[PDB]
Amino acid sequence: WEWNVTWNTSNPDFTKCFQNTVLVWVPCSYLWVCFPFYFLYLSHHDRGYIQMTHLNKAKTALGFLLWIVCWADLFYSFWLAPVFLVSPTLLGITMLLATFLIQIERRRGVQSSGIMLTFWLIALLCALAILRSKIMTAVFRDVTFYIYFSLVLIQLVLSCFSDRSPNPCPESSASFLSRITFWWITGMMVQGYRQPLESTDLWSLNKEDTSEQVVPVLVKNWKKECAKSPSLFKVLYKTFGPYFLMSFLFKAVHDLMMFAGPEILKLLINFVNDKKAPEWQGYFYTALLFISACLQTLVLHQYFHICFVSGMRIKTAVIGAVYRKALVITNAARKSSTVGEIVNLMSVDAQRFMDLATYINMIWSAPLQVILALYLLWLNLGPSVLAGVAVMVLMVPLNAVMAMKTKTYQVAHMKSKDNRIKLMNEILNGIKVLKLYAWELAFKDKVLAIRQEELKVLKKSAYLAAVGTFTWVCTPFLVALSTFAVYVTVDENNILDAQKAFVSLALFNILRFPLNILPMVISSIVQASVSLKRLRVFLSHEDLDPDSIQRRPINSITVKNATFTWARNDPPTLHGITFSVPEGSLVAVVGQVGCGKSSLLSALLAEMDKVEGHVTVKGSVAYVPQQAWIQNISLRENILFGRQLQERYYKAVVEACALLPDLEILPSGDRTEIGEKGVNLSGGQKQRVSLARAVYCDSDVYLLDDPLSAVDAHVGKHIFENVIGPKGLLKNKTRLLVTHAISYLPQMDVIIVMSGGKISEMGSYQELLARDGAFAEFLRTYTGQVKLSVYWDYMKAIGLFISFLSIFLFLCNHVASLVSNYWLSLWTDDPIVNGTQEHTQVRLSVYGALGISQGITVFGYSMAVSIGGIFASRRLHLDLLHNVLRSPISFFERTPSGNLVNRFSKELDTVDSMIPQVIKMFMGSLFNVIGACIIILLATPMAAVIIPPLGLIYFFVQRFYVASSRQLKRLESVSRSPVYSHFNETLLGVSVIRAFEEQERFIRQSDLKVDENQKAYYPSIVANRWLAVRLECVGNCIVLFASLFAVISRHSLSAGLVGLSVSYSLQVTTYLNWLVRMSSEMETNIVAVERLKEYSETEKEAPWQIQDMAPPKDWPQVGRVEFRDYGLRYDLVLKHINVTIDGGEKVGIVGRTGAGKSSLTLGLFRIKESAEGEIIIDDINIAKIGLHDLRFKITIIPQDPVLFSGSLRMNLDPFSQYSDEEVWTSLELAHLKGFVSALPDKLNHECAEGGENLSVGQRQLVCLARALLRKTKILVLDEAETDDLIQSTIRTQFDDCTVLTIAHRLNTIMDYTRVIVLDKGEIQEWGSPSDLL
Ligand SMILES: CC[C@]1(O)C[C@@H]2CN(CCc3c([nH]c4ccccc34)[C@@](C(=O)OC)(c3cc4c(cc3OC)N(C=O)[C@H]3[C@@](O)(C(=O)OC)[C@H](OC(C)=O)[C@]5(CC)C=CCN6CC[C@]43[C@@H]65)C2)C1
Ligand SMILES: CC[C@]1(O)C[C@@H]2CN(CCc3c([nH]c4ccccc34)[C@@](C(=O)OC)(c3cc4c(cc3OC)N(C=O)[C@H]3[C@@](O)(C(=O)OC)[C@H](OC(C)=O)[C@]5(CC)C=CCN6CC[C@]43[C@@H]65)C2)C1
Ligand SMILES: N[C@@H](CCC(=O)N[C@@H](CS)C(=O)NCC(=O)O)C(=O)O
Repeated sequence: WEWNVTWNTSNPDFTKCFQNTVLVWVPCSYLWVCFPFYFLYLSHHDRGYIQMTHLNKAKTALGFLLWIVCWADLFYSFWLAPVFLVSPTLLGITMLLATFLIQIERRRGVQSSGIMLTFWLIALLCALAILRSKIMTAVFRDVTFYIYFSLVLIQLVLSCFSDRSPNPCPESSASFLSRITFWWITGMMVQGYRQPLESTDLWSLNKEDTSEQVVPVLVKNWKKECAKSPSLFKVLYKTFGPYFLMSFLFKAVHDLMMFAGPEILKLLINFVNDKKAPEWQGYFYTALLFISACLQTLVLHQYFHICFVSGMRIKTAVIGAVYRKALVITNAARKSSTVGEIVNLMSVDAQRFMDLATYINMIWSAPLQVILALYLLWLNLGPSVLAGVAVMVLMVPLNAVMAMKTKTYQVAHMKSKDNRIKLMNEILNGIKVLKLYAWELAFKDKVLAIRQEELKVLKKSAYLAAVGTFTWVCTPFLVALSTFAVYVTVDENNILDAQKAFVSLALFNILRFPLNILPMVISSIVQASVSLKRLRVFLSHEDLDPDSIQRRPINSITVKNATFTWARNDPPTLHGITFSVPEGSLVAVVGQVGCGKSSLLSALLAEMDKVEGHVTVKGSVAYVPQQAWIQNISLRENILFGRQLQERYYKAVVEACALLPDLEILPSGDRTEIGEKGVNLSGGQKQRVSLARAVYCDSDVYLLDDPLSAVDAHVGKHIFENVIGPKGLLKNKTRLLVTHAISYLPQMDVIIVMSGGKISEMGSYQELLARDGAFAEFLRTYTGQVKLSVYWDYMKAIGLFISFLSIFLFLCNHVASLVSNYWLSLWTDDPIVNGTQEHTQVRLSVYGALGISQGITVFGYSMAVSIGGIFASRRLHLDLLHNVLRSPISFFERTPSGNLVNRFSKELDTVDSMIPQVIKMFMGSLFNVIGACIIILLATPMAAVIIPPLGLIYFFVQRFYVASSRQLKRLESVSRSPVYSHFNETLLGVSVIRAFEEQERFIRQSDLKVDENQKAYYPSIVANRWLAVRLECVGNCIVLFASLFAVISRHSLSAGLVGLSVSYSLQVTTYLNWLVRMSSEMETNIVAVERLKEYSETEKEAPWQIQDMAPPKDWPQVGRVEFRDYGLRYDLVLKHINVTIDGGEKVGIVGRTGAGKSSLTLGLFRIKESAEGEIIIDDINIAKIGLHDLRFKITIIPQDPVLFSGSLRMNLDPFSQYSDEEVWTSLELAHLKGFVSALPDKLNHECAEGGENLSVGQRQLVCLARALLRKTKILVLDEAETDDLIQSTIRTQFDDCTVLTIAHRLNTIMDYTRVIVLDKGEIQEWGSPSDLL
């Protein structure tokens, strides 16, 4: 090895000894170090054995022949040089290891072998180098090498094809090349462009990615850890750590390869410096740069794939284990953890684990990258690098402090947003009463105040985000300027050549990311630490005793000397209970409140903690809980409960529970979506469903914990007759019922009466009555791409001046960056005379000036984008609120309240906290690309020939990525919510699930939902990897072309220009993809703006204030109402209405369901526009008057009074227009002075959502107080205990005012003269009740 023939000569030939030693030791050596390690994977991971195919044999036969040929050399050598013995033997032996390896790979079922392929690629390159040398030298030993090379080439070609296998995910069947360069998802991207993607188009999860695979492994490892009485981290890295080990390896390789880049750039700069260097050296350097960049791309995205897959495995396993634990944990643990905390364990903790696994390897990669970059910068610049290190040491803690303060601001913003969302939910749930009361402006002002607090904290967060963008963008320049200034100023002979400038710039750009992610990674580790503590606490919770009850398959229920607890430390709730319930007997638990009736049924289900005794419940148990648990599935599936539908049995169960009227009122019948999310049901209906579900399940033992609490007396008696009674559906079933109603007690076979959780003289009804003891005492007790129009809409919401100022500032920022780097290039070209550079302080001053301009302009554009985002969020929230409050009631009835809430929640978030940062990221990911391309084209104009082709590539790739990514993302977005929702359901009805033994069915359902979520999430991240690989190699193909054109025209190019072009190309690589990912984020984020502005063109209500035809104060002077040919369409509910209500004349409206009674009040308040009608109050038409005016001059007491959160005074007078004396007088006149004076907060009593603290009677009297305080001449009443009080109060002082009354009860309407009867909208009778009869 000497430099004359290998590097100095125009023919780069390797020496003969080098050829025969190192070029042969490289490939053989690769297989020798990998072979042992590869058994780990081959053994731990198995997939069967592949059959005998021609391909596998072809490879094995060529491996045999190749070994022979290599040993044939040893034979000829045996037939002087020491290398002519060891090298052929070694090659033969490693070849024998290669053929054995494909053999064992066949045995272990691997279709594509990364090792064999790479190994053959390295062998091929080594053979190619020797081949070229041997063909340039020119029989004896050469022909053996030609045979070796041809066989190696054919072996390499064979190794690319995938062998036979031993809507699935194509990742498995994918070849090694298809796996490293993600190609099995190309079909998904093309399909997503051509057709919309649905959940039916998504591939089935990998068998190792499925919940049924990952969750049991974690559960087993947790069981092992808990048996060794517990570290959840130990379990986590014992279960997923093995798989994550490869990411660590890939992470290291990427770090080394990414530092190779600046070294090769240094070599290229040195090559351009000397004009006597052979050109092949420059082509070798650019090939090395291209190869290292492409390798770094591959290993990096393989590392990312491993990290993301491991994060999935962790999230799925954690979710499954949490679900199973919740299915097994005891009542004390559930009481400790509430409900939202457990769902938080299922959502935020598992998501934190996944997001952490994405970047946790940085906790070591970032320090190692920093150390390596600092050492290379030292090698370049001496001790002058300490200035840049000092700048970094200043900036990184600054970034951490700003991140902590941003977290504080986000906590405050979340609190204020939750307040706003609560207020908006109460506004939407009660918008009818708001519009009827003309209260839209007051609640608008309330929401605006909450949003003002939210916008203040958002503005502070925006200031912080702008400073953070400034620091992140301008820290590389600060480091470069500090190190360059110190370098040139400490020593006059410190020459700043291109080698010491642009290589150092590349090193600073390498340093930029790790420094910025290290604080974030440490914060993520701390958050994952607290989340891991929460998960470990939940998974260490006490498990319920499964055998607490004997659960004997088919004296039916046996309890002897059994005492139960609700907690180990807590005293017993049921002391010394004994009773035997025979098969097919009706037993009623009897007691007072807090006696221990429900505790008995909980104890029979192994929900109580049994401190002593023996319970032997025989056969299946159907539990009807006191608090009805309703699944969000349809009512039919609620009753079925995952059971085969039997039409006769179902249709016998539904009416026996008297569920037929409930089915009739509900829109879709039994297919209606009952539950919290769907249609809400009354308590009695929920008890009916629960009882119907229990009856359909057809158990032998029934535990009915007060099934008839909320059903009415007639409905309850009917239910008992057809279901629970001896002549009902459950005649032969053992029914244990908890009741406090005597009506059905004589029909009960056995009455278990207890007191204070103790058995107290149980027996039959007649015998217990005869005994005259405790029972007698008890009885005596009583699509396409988002349009540019919405981008322009967001730009206008920001403000055209702010948006265009930010665009100008960003353009100035990158112009300054480009000019600063060009100035550095000119600086590096400064000649050396007398050992120094003449122009240093001028160059340094201009570099610093350009950097200061860049910094102030970066701060400027970050400020402009951040502030414009605040402005846009304010404008969009105001417009959305105004449009919502102006839209008619029909709009709220039509549109589900879910999407209306999803406009003020999430969508505002996307607009205010996400869109500005995505805009900032896109601007950079775009102008970094533009500046790099401009620099490359200006330095090497010929590089314009590769801009079109690669650009075309970019186009197509971007297209497919975008056209699929959003779809995948939206699929992911629709899959995450059900899982937690399901968990919530499982947390609410865990007692029901345990009693019905449906734990496995719900575990499978949770596995399904998670698997659907992961089936949406996996294609998304693999899409990210696909886009990256393609466009990063595209950017790396440019790096190649930029360096190649630099070496082609090196004689007319300076070293500074070459270094500049190559450095800028090195980074355009890390951005062409981020440019697309950010374009996709823009497309998927601007839709939020589109959904915010969608109620802007819908039909709105008539103007609230006309101000041209406004009425005079006291417009209803007497309140003379006249319906002149009124017609209202909800075809016409109201028709031919010609009635006249005189001023101060009491008038009521009677009619059956389906008449226009209520719709008539909607006519008075103009809720629905008059299809044909001229309602006139006194001498003024209603339709001409603005809405607010009439809504203020007419008052209405609706069916269910809606009390809004806040003080009582804000309920009575939201505008605070009426004085305190008027409020006090009205409250006293409303029979409420005694109660209202009782609250410690006086008039400022904080009533919760809907006035839950207040009683129904009180809320009704508060609504009456509102109407009384209004002091208007026209009042409407909507009637459904306190009825005597509200009726007397409406009859007390409102005799002066004209009162319309719609009552479903004839008793009250009889008092009012002039009754109007509505048959089907027509006026059936118009006269006084005396003329009625
Ligand atoms: C409110 C502060 C905030 O939270 C910080 C910051 C940005 N957040 C929004 C959240 C977010 C981040 N990534 C995302 C990718 C897609 C969608 C959202 C995000 C990011 C993150 O990873 O969070 C975990 C992040 C971003 C960049 C970043 C380092 C960084 O995390 C340490 N880089 C600086 O170090 C920039 C970058 O150019 C770089 O590193 O250049 C050397 C980076 O490109 C590469 C090759 O990585 C990237 C990535 C999108 C590409 C385009 C240009 N832009 C500029 C910023 C940068 C980014 C968190 C907001
Ligand atoms: C694959 C799709 C996508 O890439 C995922 C997801 C969103 N992306 C858009 C890219 C993006 C992200 N951040 C940004 C910040 C500015 C500009 C762009 C982005 C984010 C990211 O940082 O990527 C690296 C991200 C976002 C949120 C997120 C977790 C998350 O990534 C870990 N949340 C969970 O923590 C949400 C959040 O509300 C929350 O805490 O919810 C309980 C979160 O609030 C906090 C305190 O963090 C935040 C952050 C801005 C606040 C406002 C409301 N929104 C809702 C989503 C959330 C975010 C990437 C699209
Ligand atoms: N050079 C960086 C590259 C990491 C990188 O690409 N940056 C972020 C993006 S901010 C990332 O990890 N991307 C993951 C993704 O594709 O979501 C390293 O040291 O790994």
